[PDB]
Amino acid sequence: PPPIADEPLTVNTGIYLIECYSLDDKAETFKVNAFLSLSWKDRRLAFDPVRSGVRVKTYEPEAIWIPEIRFVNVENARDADVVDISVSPDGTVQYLERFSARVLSPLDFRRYPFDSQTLHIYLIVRSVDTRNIVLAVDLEKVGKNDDVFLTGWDIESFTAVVKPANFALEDRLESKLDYQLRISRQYFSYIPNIILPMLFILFISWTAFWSTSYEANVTLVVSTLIAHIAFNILVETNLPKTPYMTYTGAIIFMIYLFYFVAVIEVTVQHYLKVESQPARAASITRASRIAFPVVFLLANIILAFLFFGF
Amino acid sequence: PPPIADEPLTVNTGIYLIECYSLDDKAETFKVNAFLSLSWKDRRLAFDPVRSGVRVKTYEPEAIWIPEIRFVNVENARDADVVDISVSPDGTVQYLERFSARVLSPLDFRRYPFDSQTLHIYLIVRSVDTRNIVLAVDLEKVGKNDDVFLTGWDIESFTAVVKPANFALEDRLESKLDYQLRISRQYFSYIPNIILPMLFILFISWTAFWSTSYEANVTLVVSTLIAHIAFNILVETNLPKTPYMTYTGAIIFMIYLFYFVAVIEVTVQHYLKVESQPARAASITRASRIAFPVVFLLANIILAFLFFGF
Amino acid sequence: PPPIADEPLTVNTGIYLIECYSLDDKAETFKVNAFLSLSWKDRRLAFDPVRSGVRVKTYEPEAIWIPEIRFVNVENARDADVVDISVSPDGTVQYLERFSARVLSPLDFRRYPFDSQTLHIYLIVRSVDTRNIVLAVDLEKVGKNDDVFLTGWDIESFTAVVKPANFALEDRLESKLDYQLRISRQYFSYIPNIILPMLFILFISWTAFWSTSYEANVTLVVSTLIAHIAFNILVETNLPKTPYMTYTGAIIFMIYLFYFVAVIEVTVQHYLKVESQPARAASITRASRIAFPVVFLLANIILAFLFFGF
Amino acid sequence: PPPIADEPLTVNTGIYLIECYSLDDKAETFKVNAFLSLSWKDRRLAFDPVRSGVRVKTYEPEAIWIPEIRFVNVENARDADVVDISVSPDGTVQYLERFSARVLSPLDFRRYPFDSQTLHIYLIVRSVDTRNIVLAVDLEKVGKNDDVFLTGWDIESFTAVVKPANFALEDRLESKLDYQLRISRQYFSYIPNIILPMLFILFISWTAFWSTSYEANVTLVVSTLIAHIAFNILVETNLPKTPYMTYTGAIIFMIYLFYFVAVIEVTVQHYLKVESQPARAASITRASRIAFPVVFLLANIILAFLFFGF
Amino acid sequence: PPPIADEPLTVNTGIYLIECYSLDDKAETFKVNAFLSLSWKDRRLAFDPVRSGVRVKTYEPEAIWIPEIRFVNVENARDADVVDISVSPDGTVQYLERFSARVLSPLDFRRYPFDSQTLHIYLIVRSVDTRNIVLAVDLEKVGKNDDVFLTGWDIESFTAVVKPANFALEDRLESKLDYQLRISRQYFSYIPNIILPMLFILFISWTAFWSTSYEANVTLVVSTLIAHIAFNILVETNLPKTPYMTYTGAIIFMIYLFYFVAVIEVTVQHYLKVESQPARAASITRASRIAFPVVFLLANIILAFLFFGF
Repeated sequence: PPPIADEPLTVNTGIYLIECYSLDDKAETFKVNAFLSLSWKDRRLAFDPVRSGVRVKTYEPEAIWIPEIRFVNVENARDADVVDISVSPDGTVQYLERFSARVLSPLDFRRYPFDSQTLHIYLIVRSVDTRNIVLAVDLEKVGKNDDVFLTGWDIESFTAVVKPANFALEDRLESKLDYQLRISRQYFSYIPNIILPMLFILFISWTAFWSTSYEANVTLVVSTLIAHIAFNILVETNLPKTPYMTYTGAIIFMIYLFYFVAVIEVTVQHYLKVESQPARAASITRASRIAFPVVFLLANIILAFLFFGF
Repeated sequence: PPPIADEPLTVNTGIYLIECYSLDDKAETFKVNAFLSLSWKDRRLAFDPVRSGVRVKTYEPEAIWIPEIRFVNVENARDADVVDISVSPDGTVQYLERFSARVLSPLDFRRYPFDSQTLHIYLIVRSVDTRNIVLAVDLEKVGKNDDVFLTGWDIESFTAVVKPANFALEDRLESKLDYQLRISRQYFSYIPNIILPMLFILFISWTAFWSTSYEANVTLVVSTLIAHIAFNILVETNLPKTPYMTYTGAIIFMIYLFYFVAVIEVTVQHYLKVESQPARAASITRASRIAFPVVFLLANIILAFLFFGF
Repeated sequence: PPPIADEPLTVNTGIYLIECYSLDDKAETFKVNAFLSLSWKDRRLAFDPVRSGVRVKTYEPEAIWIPEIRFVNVENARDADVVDISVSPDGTVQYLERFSARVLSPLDFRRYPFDSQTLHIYLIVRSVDTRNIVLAVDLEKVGKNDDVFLTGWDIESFTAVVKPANFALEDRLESKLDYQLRISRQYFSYIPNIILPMLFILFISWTAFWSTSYEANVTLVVSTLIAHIAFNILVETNLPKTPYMTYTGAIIFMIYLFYFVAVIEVTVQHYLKVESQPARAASITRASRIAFPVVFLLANIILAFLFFGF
Repeated sequence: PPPIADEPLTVNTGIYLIECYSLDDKAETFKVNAFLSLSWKDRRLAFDPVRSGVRVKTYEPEAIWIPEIRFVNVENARDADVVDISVSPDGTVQYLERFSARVLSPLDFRRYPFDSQTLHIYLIVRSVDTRNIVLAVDLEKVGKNDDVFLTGWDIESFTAVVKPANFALEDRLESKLDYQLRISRQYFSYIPNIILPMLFILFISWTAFWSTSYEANVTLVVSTLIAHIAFNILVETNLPKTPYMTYTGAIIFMIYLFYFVAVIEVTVQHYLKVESQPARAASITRASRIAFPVVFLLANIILAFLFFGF
Repeated sequence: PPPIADEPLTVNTGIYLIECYSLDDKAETFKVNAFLSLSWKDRRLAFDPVRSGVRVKTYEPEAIWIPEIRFVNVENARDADVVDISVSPDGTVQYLERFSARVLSPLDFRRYPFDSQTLHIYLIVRSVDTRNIVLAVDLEKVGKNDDVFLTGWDIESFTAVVKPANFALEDRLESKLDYQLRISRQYFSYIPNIILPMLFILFISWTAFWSTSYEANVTLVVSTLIAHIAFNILVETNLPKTPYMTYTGAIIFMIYLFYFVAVIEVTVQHYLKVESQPARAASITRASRIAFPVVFLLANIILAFLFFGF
């Protein structure tokens, strides 16, 4: 039984995150638990403050007409429990539920360990005989407890784009709002646990430039090549199959090359030292010790700049 | 209370994907969240436009007769929430729910990293005293937001096969529709992460054709053989037990052979160099360096052609 | 309100699988989604075909007495949605639900990669003042779509044991039916992915019978011993802790022995070649090259026969 | 509306396991699915056998007063479906539900691979104006189908401790019953898969007592030390963080010592053989070959006895 | 229908844990199952003890006004079942539910294997026309069975902060209570399983200070470096991505350095022993054997003190 009116019924929205959690990098989802604030005028139930009852009248949801606000990007329907409906004399309604959804918002892994993200909760509403348009009220959208968790991320700001998006979808017009949760990753645990060890074993790897024993040089270079696949797989595991190239994706693949030519060199510093001309072998081996740790530190700047600097 | 009529009641369908996600290669499933559009004529509730009310009349689902449309290939029942029922004067109904199912459609891993797929949502409807036949209406089936995700895949087109399939199943006739979602995989992340490294360690492996030390030649060939099991298992892990042979399945097994004979050669370039006739050893070792990287590049064409070229 | 009668009320059953899936080897379960067909005579609602209505009368489940059929081997209760109840004039009821359960049926991993299985869905019904006995009607039990999936298995035949099992259980008699789903595994992907590689690395392993360098002989035999634990664990992982011995369980343990004595030999072809009598060392080493690949191929027949041949 | 009476209302209980499953070692839980039998006298509904109806009268649960029996050790509430309520003339009620809970009972991993366990389902009932006391009736508690699964365990006996435990808890008295499920583990698959291989690689490890090449002696002893961490982690993984010491916990740590001194010896059988006095080196190396496999077999008895023998 | 009164309605709370379990370190959650005790005065239902009925009157929840107590830090809504409502003559209510939630409380991994924690359950209540304030009653909050499990932790004490926290949140005042569960970890299983083995392989690692063979010195130092990544990953796995530095996080990274310079030394005790001046090589090698095991034991004190001592 919708509210008879002369024009577009405006419904004022507002979210208040109470709990964030389980941001699943692989899945590209996260779980929220917040307040939802709705508010419209339905003069059909204005009420003679003096003639009866008191200041405001409480209603069971079954009694009044209430606008269906569905979330757009959600897995299964949202999971809500109604907190208070309060009707004011002029015919103004004050709705308040407490929901918990798992929301589906893409991420940009282009700077993976150093990335920043911007999550979206959507909210549309479908119209009938009267057009409905949503809109943000900011005192009910300061939504964010001073206790919002989200392990592994720093939460920067929850806000909404005031102007809504009004498609026509299936011979009826809908109205959509944008709620943005801005977060940056907490990279750090990434250093002592992935970054440094990935370098350490790369340095060791090419300690075999101050060595002459092919045996201890393949035992050296190959054993590290393995420990680095150990890392490649570890990282390529808590990460989805992007169709672009990650930052940690490149410097992990670049490092596959500094193993290939490393193994080239040690193999050539050999079919050149069995060939009776070590004049050259321990001439190449000498350059390696310099061209390697430079071309690395040099390409890492090229790569680093390519991603963040640009 | 079904709609008394002279013939087969036709119910016009239409899906509109709003959200795709969680295509589980192992499981052979995916999760959809879309609009469902139904529409039939039930003259039993034609309504005297002028004598009362307005243009259309809204009903609660409890009030009218509504056709049960069940999905065929789904795990547990579909998970729906009703959006609007609108009855037009002639006795025409306009149904619209918003469901979320996890659908079960097979995939063809024959070209695994370079495969294309075609997912199915099915929709049957069981008849009673009057036969029901379904059918697609295409303005309600343009179903696909310009935001449909599906990580790891490019979505090519959502459509339906207009003619339905009319079995008789259990002393009553049913009618089935085919909705097709065409996708191709985003192979790429497969290259820097699986393909190239699988080659790199294969090349290194047979660097021991320019080497004479059995010790550094088994330390060479065997350590790579291991790093390749590391890859075999990684890949054979995000993939179900097909009864056919994958593409990546072959070139991963072919590569097991280029390790076996590699280890054969180095073992024969030895019980032939301890046997006082290295005339032959460093005669075989010489061919290897050519027959190997050719027979590979050559069989890879044979294999590649066998799968895609045919 | 049960159906007053002179004798055992017979209820005719029939299952029709629509979807099979998620056979969990570890868990020993699988998920089905089928039709359930019930049918009994309840003369209490015979109906004067001519005096009113039509051929058959449809009822809401709340209206009639319906027999509770529970599944015996299920995790939580079954998950059903009712499709049509049709009462015929003589007082005959025609029930039809569509359920989805996850069923719990043991498997026999005695021939693991080459096993055949026989799954069970059970169905009992508890009696009250009148005894209930179930029984199979085969036109409603041809249950199996021509599209039944079950990744990794070939489905051989769905059927039911016509005679039911009538216990007395808790001062009331119950009646149980046996529905059998016969499947054999699709072994294959097991070959290029587990079987062959397990052999390959075993052959390589004992390439060190044509080698004299303890160092390259321990680097040889030990590195493969490792790659085989890689396989042992991979396999012992998608498999439950049977109290019997798997086929792949034996030939994976037998192969642990052909590594132990391999390492024995190479260690004895040494404290016998440092002991100034290689007359014997390269006398033992010679036999190895024959006794090994024979005792293997020979025990594999003994083992293979022991399991399948018997 | 409780049953007015002169004294403690006695409610006769009885469980009948129908399905056991998913005993989660890590979690310390298991999932049951059984019958629950309640039975009390509520004279308030004695009923004149002759004056009306028949032998017994069936009731919907809404109609009579029924005692709330809650399980004590359960995760979320139990999950029940009511099977039959039967009231006898004297005013005796016969309740029967079929529930499925996941129960939380500790285990004793002190003999891990050879342990025996004793699971508990608890059952309390809270009193009001009349005291309630529970108690076991054994014909309704022979609860255990001849088909109870529980993969990996042998089920020894389901029983109940007849005397209940009557606390006063929160200004009201409660009554608690003990149902005991006695199981012992099926150790076996533990042998071919963990125990033997853990020994095999330990023997190999100290094959380097009949060897002189430090290189092949560190390649020998260290490569096995690794394969044993492979096992340590595998086992320490399907097991919770006990604050006591497991059996398999000790003999897995003892074995870490027979690697440490192994590596000590081979390192001392070297800074004593480069030290121009091998008189001693191949004097120590000789003892090792005996003190090792004895001190092992000897401590294993000490340890084995310490755990089981005591 | 709230209780008309002159002032802030006080509602007396009290929790009684019955079951603790599934403290998920990674997730930062735990699962509780306890009693909830509420109690307020609602004179509106005072009752003439003598004129009718008895001492106290039992009510169904539908009948009286009951205050909604929601938990603040919970995933989805709490999961409750009502145990008894008892109204006393003065108009005093006695509520008692039994709930099960999974609670979300942060942890402090700063001393990881030796940490102590303090979990929180929160409880707010929203006011309407009359202000509500909560408060703890301690005879109903002795909440903790003498059987509370929580595998892996010692439970120290369950208590509540008597003074509540009274925000104004969304044009209405709320009142919040603090329930604290104090636990310390059971570190131990951490020693035989992680700590000791991490040291053992570190000692072995630098056994190559009494060795001269680069080959057996890289085979020595590198093979252990690997076994330590085995441990790094094992530990970094049952632990969330803290933005601070764990204790076990440091001494696991410090140990990465005692591998780096270890590998430095052995590589320099070589390009100094091939350069014809071993005067220095076996001069450095000599210091190593002392500076290493001292700088370790020394920094471990610095680190240990830094974390616990401060």
